[PDB]
Amino acid sequence: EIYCPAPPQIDNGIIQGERDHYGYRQSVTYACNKGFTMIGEHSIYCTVNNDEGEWSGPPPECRGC
Repeated sequence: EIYCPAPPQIDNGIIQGERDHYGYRQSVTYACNKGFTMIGEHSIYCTVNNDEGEWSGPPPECRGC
């Protein structure tokens, strides 16, 4: 099983129930902290190409206020 690199953390937001390992097509969901507005995708998933794991795209951003 190919594993993606650890999902990226974001400023003023969290990963909902982060797992130890992420495999093909497994997804990580983000949530912004109280007072912050999410701008971007609510979640990203593990893409697997040429035997290397890679996240589908960048994590969302949490902008304040």
